[PDB]
Amino acid sequence: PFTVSKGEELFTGVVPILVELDGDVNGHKFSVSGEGEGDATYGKLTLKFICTTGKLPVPWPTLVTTLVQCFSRYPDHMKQHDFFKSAMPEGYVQERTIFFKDDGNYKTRAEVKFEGDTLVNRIELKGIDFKEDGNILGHKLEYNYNSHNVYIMADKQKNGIKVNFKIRHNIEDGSVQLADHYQQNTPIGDGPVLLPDNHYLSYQSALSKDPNEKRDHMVLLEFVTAAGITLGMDELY
Repeated sequence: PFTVSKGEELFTGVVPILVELDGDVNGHKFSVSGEGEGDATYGKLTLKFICTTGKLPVPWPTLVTTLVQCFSRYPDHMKQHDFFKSAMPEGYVQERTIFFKDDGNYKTRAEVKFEGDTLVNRIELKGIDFKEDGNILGHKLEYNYNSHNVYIMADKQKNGIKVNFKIRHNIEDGSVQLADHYQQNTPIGDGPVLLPDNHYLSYQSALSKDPNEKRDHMVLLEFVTAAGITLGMDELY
């Protein structure tokens, strides 16, 4: 240290990403691997995910939030509020509980850190109390995704952040499956991190398929921008 790059300096170009998830939902075990790249300058993520154990036992859209918030575009005036990059390269742990309304829940733990040049997201997911004939195990969700805001606040006692948001998944009959997300992030290292003022991230996501791919898979294009803090002191405009 004598470490060439630290914090936000690691994200000035395109960074390769590797995602590994091991899952168990109501005793259906599965694994997912993902590869792609992130460009934090534009808040852009491009990834392809493959279920390596056969058919995915839950709908792909239910895994989007779980499957690297480091790649969010933070405006210059908000750079001091970017907890995610400030925790790099040593990384952070992200913990979630995701409540599917009138159905089961996911509990997840992810370690996000660099291994050399590659940003790695290693996840374990446990799902319980799902209805075998409900929207999730019954595969009744559309293969699509809506835009959402994700709300971030500092948790000074844990030297981390707390995050909450609700996802609305479209059901094939025109209705909505809600998924309430509760999230906390904690740094792995003992170094200083940036603890943000209240703000949010705005997500857009597009799901597609690789026409040449026979394995069960999802192609994801996603844009993420921080917002909710304005540039005043004096009124610039």
